[PDB]
Amino acid sequence: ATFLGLSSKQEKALVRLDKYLNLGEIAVSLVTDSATSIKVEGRQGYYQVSYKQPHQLYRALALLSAALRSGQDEVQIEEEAAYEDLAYMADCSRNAVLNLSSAKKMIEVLALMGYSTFELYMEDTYEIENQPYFGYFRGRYTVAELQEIEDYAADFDMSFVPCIQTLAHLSAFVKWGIKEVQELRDVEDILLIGEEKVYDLIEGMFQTMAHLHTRKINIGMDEAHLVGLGRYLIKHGFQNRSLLMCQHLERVLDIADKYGFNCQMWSDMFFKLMPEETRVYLDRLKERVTLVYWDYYQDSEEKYNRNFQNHHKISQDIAFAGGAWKWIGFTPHNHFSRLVAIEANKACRKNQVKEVIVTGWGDNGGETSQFSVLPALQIWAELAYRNDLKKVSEHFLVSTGLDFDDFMKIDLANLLPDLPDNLSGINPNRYVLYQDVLCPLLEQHIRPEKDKQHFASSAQQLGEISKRAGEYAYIFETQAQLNALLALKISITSGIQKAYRNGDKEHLSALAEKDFPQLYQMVEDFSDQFSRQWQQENKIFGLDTIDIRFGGLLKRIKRAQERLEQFISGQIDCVEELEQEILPFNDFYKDQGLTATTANQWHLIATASTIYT
Amino acid sequence: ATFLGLSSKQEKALVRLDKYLNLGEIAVSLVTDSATSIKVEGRQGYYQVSYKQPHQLYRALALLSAALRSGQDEVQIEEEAAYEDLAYMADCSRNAVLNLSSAKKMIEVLALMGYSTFELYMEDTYEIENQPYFGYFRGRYTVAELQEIEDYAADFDMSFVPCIQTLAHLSAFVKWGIKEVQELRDVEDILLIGEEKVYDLIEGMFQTMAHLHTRKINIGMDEAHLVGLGRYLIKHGFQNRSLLMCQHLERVLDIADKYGFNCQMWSDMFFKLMPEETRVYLDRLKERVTLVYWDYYQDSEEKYNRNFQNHHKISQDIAFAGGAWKWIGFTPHNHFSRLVAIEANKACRKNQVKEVIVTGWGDNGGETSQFSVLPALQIWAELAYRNDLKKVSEHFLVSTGLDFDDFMKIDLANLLPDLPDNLSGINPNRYVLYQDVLCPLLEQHIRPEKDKQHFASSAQQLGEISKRAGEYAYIFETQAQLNALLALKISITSGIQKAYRNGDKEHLSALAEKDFPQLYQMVEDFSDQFSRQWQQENKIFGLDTIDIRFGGLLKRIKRAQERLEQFISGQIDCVEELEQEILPFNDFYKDQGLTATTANQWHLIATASTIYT
Repeated sequence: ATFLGLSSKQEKALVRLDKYLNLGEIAVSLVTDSATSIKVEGRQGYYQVSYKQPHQLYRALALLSAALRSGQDEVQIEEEAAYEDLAYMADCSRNAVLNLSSAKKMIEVLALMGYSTFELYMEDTYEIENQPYFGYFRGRYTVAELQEIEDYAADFDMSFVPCIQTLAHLSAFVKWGIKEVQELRDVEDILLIGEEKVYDLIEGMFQTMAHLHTRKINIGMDEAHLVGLGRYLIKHGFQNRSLLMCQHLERVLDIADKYGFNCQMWSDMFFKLMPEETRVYLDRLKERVTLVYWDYYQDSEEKYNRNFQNHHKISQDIAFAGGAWKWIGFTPHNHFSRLVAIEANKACRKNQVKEVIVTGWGDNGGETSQFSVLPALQIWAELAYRNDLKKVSEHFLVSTGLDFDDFMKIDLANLLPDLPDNLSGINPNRYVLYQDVLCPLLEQHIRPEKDKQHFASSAQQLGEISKRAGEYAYIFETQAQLNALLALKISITSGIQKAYRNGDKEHLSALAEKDFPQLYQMVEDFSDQFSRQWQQENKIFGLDTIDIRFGGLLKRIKRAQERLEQFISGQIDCVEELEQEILPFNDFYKDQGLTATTANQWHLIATASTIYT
Repeated sequence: ATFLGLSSKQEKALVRLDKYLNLGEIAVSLVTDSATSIKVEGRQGYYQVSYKQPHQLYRALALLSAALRSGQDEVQIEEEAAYEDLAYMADCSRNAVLNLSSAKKMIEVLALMGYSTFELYMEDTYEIENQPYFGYFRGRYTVAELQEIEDYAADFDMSFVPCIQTLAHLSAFVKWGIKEVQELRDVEDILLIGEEKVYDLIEGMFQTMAHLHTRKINIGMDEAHLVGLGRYLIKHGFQNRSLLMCQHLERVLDIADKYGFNCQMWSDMFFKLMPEETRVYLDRLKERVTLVYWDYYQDSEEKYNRNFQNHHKISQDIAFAGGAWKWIGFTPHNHFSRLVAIEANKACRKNQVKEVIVTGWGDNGGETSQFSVLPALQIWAELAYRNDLKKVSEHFLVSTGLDFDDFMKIDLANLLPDLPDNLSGINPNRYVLYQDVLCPLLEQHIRPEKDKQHFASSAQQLGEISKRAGEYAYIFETQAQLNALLALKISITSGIQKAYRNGDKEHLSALAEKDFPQLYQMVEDFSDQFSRQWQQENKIFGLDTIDIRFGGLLKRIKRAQERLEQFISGQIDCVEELEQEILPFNDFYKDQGLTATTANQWHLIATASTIYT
C-alpha cells in the first residue's frame, strides 16, 4: 500500500506494523477530523482514512485491512469511541516482569486494537536511587528500560502510565532484615505513615518516574485493614484509619506536585464520603486526584450503575477499571472476562465514563501467559469503539494473525462442563495441578470422571490449535500439556484412593509401575514447556519460585510412588496418608452448590503442613 | 542384679531399662528417704539405693551403673536436687510429631537422667471432638495415643504436662477457609477474644485433655502484638490489649477450673504489673496461675537474677524455662545450650526456683532430630542434681550408650571456627543448604575457603563417629552427609561467581559437567537419609513440606546447570542472575561485626521472589 498524508513518525509505525496489516496494492489518503473517532471510506483501490486521535490511525488501518480480507471492495466504516482513554495494565509485580521485546509486541497489538494507553503495575520492580534493596533480585526495570517502553508506545502516539504503590502492597521489599528497610514498616506489607524516611522513599519513586515524559501516574492508595495498627500504633497510639490515610495522601500528593505529576488512585478510601475535620480533609483531597472504580466480577449493568451513582455523589472525575482475568493460575478466563465486559461497558456508557482501564493482574507467581488475554483485550476494544462484538473475529485476525474462537479455547482448563457462567475465579487448572497425590486436599471438589474427560478432550483440541497458532503456538502447547497432565493426575489420585480403600494391591502395583513414571515425566515436560513460555515473555527473575513449586510437586509424586511400593512389598503395614478422611477444602461456593471452587494460594493447596510460618 | 524392696511397678520399669543399666551380678536394696534426693552406698556387690521421689530411683541406678563401670567397688554417692520438678518439653507443632515409639525412648532416657516430667507442645496436633479441621492432615494425637504416652511416663513415676495454645499460635488451624473456622479468627494466628464459638473450642481442648490423669497444663497465653486489632477491632472498636487478655484469660481459667486443671502460662502478659481496674484484674488473675519465665539466650547469671527479681515482685510461684537449642535447621546447638544452662542454673538456685522446664522447640519445619539435644538434656540434669558437670560423661554413657564428646559434635554444622561462643542462632547448616546457587542471597555471610574446610573436616569427623554410634548412628550419618554437601555447595556457588566474573567458560564447563551432577546426587542422597531419620522419629505427616523444600532445591540446582550450559554453548549471551550485585542478607549481627548470621525462614532464604503472598 502507498499513502498520502503520513508523517515520518507514522511511516516508521507502519513499517513496524507491516506484518500485521495486509493492505495489498491500494492507495490510502489520511485526514485528521474530530467529527468522528474513525472513518474509513473508499472503493476500487483508493481509500480515505480519518482519525480523531493520532493513535486511532492504527485501529483505522486494522479495520481497513480486515474489510479487504473479508472480500470487500467498497468500504464504509465509521466509529465513535465511548472512551477518550482506553488502557491496558499488565502486572509486573507477581514475579513475572514483562521483557522489553514482549512489551513491544503488546504495544503493537494494543495499537491495532485501539488502546490509547499502556500501563505497568510495579510495586517494587523499578529502580530507586539510594534504595538498593528495592527490586533486589526481582528483575526491576532500569530507567533506561522504562524510557524504552514509554518511547515505543509514543511511536504509536500512545501514552504510558506507571501504576505504583505509595503505602501498601510492598511485600517483596519490606521482607529485607536491614534497618534501613525495617524502619520503613508499619506491619505486614504496609509502610509507616508519618515516617520521614518513608517520604524519602516515596520522593525516590517520583524521581525515578520523573525521567519519563508522562506526568500521569497511578499511586495505588487502597485501604489496607491494618494501616496504623503495627509500629505506628506502638509509636503513636491508636488513630482513625481515614485520618492517617488523609495525612499520608496529602504528603504523597505534595511530592507528586513537586515533580509535576497528576495522580490516579483506587476510589476505596473515599467510600465513606459517598469527625468533622476528617470529612473536610477527604473533601479537599478528593479534588486533587482522579478516582478509579475497580470492579472485575459483577454480572449485571445495574450493579455497576449503582456504584457509579454513588461515586458521582462525590466526584465527576471517575475512571473505571475492569478485568482481563489472568490471575488464577496457568490458565486465563477470557470467557468470564467477556461476560462482565459486556455489562461493564453498558454501565460505563450510561454514566459518561471517559477512561476505562483493563487490568491484567497476575496473583501469586505470575503463572499465566502475558498474552493469554488477547481475546479479552479485543473484546473491550470492540465494545469501546463499536458497542458490539459483531466484528470481533475479523479484527482479532489482524491483531493476532489467528482465529478468535480458537484463541478463546486457551481457557479450557478452567471451563469445567456445566459450571454457571457468572461465577468468578473457579480455577481447577491450578489446584488440580498443585494438590498432593497422597494427601489430595481438593479431592472432594473434583468430579473424577467428568473432569478427567474434560481435560483429556481439551488437550486434544489445544493440540490441533497449536499446529495452526503461528507465533503463539507456544502458549497453546503449554495449555495442551497441562490439560493432558491434569487428566492423568486425576486418574492416578482418585485411583489410589479407591484401590487403597478396597485393598487392591494389584491395581496399586499397576499405578506404581506404569502410571507414576508417566505422570512424573509429563510434569517434567510441562515444567520444560512452561520455562520456554516464561523466557519468551518475561525476565528470568521470578522463574525460581515456579522451579520451587514444580520441584516440590515432582518430589511429592516420587514420594507417592515410593510409599505405595513399600506398602505393596510389605515394608510398611499401611499408608497413613491414605487413611485420613478428606474434608471440603473451603466453602467459598457452598451457597451456590458447586463442587468445584476457587483456590488461589499455592502454599495452602500443596500441603496442610506449615511451610511459611 | 537382684533387688530387695521393689514394687511390681518398679520391677517392670527395670525390665524396660535393662538394656541401659549394666549392674551385673550385684544385690541392691531400696529405701525411701526424704533426707536427700538420691543416696547410693555400698561395696563388694551389695548396695543400698535411697530416693526421695519415686522417679529418682532410675537416676539412682544410672549413677550406680556408671560408678561400677568406672571400676569402683566402694560407692558413696549423695545428691540433693535443686528443683522439685525438672521437665523436658518436645515440640510437636512445627511439622514433626514424635511417634509413640520415639516418645517411649525419650521417656526412658529422661527417666535415667532424672527428669520428673515430660511435656509435648501441641498447637493444633491433638483431636477435639466436633472440630474436624483441628489437626487435619497434621498427624494429630488421638486421645488413645496421648494416654499411651502419659501411661508410659507414669510407669517411671514421671508426670505429663500438655503444652497447648488458648489464644494465638494456631496458624495451621486457622488457615482453613471454612466458616466454622474463619469465624474463630481475630487476625493472623490469633483467635477472636469474646467469641462464644472460641470458648466452645477452648472447652473442647480441655475435654480432650480431661481424658488424661494429669491436671497440670500449660495454656500458653503469650501476648501477640495484634491481639484485638483484626476482626475484634471491626466488631468492637479499639480496646487496650491487657484488658482483652484479662477477659480472655478469665474465661479460659473458668473452663480449666470446671475440668479440674491447674494452669501454667508464659509470664509476658504480667510484665506491666512488675487503668485502675485493669491493674486490679491482673492482680486477681495472677493468683490463679503459675507463671513461667522463659529465657533461652542470656550469657550471665546477673541478667537472669534481674528478671527473677522483677518476677518475684508480683509472685513467688515462678517457674523457669530454658532451652535445648534444636530450632535452627537440621543441626542443633548443644554447645550454646551448655553455656546458657550453666548461667541459668546459677540464677535459678539463687532465686529458689522449684521447677525448670527445658524446651526443645522446632521452628519452621521441625528439621532437627528429636534426639539431637540429648547432651543438653544431660547437662541440665547434672546441673540440677550435682550443680556441676564433672560426671556428665559417665552418666551420659548410661543414658545413651555412647560418648558425650562424640555426641556433642552433632553440632558441627553450626560451629564455624572463631564464632563468639555467646551469640545465639547462628545457623549456617540451614542457610548454606537452602540458598540458591545462581542467586545466592547469603553469599556475603559465607567465608568460601574457611567455612568449606570446616564442613569438609566436620564430615570426616562425623563419618567416624557414626561408625561407633549404635542406635543413634542414623543421626550422625545425616549430619555427616550435610557437612559434606555444604562444602561442595560452597565450592560450586563461589566458583560460579568467580569464573563468571572472569569469563572463565572452561572452569564453568568443568562445574557444569562434573561438580553439578555430584552436588545433585549428594542432595538426593541427603534427602533419602533425612527421610529415614524423620520416619524413625516422627509421624509421616509433615515430611511433605521437607519434600517440597528439597524438591525445589534440586530443581534449582538443575536450573543452575542448565543456565550455565546454555551460556557455555552460546544459546544465551549472559546469565543475568550472575550479573546482580549481591547485598548483605540481614544486619542482625552487624553490631557484633560477624560475617555469619542467623537466617531461620526457609521462604526468605530460598528466593527473593514472592512465594507465599
